[PDB]
Amino acid sequence: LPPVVSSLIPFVGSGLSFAGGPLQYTTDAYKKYGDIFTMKVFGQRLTFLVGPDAHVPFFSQGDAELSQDEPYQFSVPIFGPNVVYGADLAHRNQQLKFIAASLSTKALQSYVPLIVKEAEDFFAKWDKSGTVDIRDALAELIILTASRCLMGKEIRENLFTEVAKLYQTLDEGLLPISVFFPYLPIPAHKRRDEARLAMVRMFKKIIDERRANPEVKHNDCLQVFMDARYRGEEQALNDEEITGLMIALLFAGQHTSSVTGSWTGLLLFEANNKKKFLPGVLEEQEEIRKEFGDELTMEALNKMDKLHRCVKEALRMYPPLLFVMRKVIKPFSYKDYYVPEGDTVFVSPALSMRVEEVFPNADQYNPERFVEEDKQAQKYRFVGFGAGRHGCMGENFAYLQIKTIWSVLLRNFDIELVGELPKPDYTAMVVGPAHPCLLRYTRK
Ligand code: HEM
Ligand SMILES: CCCCCCCCCCCCO[C@@H]1O[C@H](CO)[C@@H](O[C@H]2O[C@H](CO)[C@@H](O)[C@H](O)[C@H]2O)[C@H](O)[C@H]1O
Repeated sequence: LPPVVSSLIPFVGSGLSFAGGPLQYTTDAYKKYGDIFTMKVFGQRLTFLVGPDAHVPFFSQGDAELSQDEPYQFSVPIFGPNVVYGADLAHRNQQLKFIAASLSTKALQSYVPLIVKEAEDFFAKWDKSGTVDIRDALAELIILTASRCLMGKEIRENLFTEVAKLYQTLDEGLLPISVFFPYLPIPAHKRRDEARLAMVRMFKKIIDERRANPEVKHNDCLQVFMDARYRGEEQALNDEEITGLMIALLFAGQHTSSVTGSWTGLLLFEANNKKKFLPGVLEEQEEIRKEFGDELTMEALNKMDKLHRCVKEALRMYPPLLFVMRKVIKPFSYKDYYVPEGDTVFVSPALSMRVEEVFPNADQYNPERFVEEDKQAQKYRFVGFGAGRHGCMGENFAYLQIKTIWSVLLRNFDIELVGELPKPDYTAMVVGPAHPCLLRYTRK
């Protein structure tokens, strides 16, 4: 035999995210076999859990029973060394607490004026009338807004173009092959590795300058991460870790929020949906303005229930992450069944939120379904943001970002969907509406 230079058997599960959106295939298997079933690929067992009952083992178990490490291995060379899914549990859990602190109610209270100002300025630059790719526009606004709230005023105001380009290069580094072989030495991965080091060099300058002026307070996630302490350690996080936590929140928060922001508009301003649901949403904006005035405050955004439900219903019908997945560390029972050590378990928010028994007329747009649904006591029915221990920590931020966007648009423009509702684009790990995603707008 000629020389064998390497022999690899990678974890296959993360591959589902780049399988071109096999929802109808998995739906067909659900309708035949029921709420728990297994596919084998190269002898690796992939076990699916559909609907609230089957969700319980997935969302109610913890790190000792279900592991994120294998599913999120792709992220380790993106976020950097000893960051989140590249850290041991002891450090990981502490880092997730620092992120929780940066996205708390208190933190959001301070971010909201910054979100509102970026949105108002952004849409104030629009022509009197025209046609816009809402997905391209909202991706632009959402990276501007995150550069301010996550990274702080220095980077937003001086280095936006530089930091946006570094992020773009990390985004371009995540290929299908990347989830099987995160360390494969290809050009896209070399560019990724250089872009991450370049970002660390950029944050090192801001951090060093902030510590040289420790009286100067900052309303950003960077300040929370600079103040952060590991238990029984006086030394702060190093620059690589602080930078890694930023990149993690860009990956968590950018495409998810911009695709959900985009579907919110494309669905609501579709001719039939617009006739039914727009009047209520416009009425709500008037009632909000009568009670609170014109300032978009935390308090006023929190009262926009009908707009909130329009976002939630876009997320129900077109979740940006088709799968969440865990490696099974400890076997468990679900009803009559046994799920063995070594299985990969999946929940598809896409599948689970088209279950008729949970969501009647699941393929119909009906944001007012959530008046009744929000009263239901049964856990894990709506799983757009996941659930349980590793449930989305950005949920409240996401709702404030998207409701701010559509508040500013609804108050200032008449909007129509151009042509047919876009179909989902299943080419990346975040699913969004296929370009072109055109809305026609006219100032009021
Ligand atoms: C509409 C937009 C969003 C959706 C649909 C979404 C969805 C999700 C989902 C499904 C998870 C669970 C992942 C898993 O179980 O493995 C999650 C986790 C998370 N999301 Fe979001 N997310 C959104 C926006 C954001 C934003 C804006 C941020 C940050 C600003 C963010 C930060 C996170 C974090 C930190 C986690 C990790 C929780 C953990 O591992 O403990 N998300 N997100
Ligand atoms: C603290 C823990 C953090 C948890 C981390 C969670 C990670 C979340 C994974 C996000 C992965 C994003 O994946 C990203 O998807 C978007 C599209 O949506 C792609 O975006 C790019 O390609 C797509 C098509 O492929 C285009 O439509 C898009 O306009 C373009 O900019 C990126 O090329 C891809 O990298």
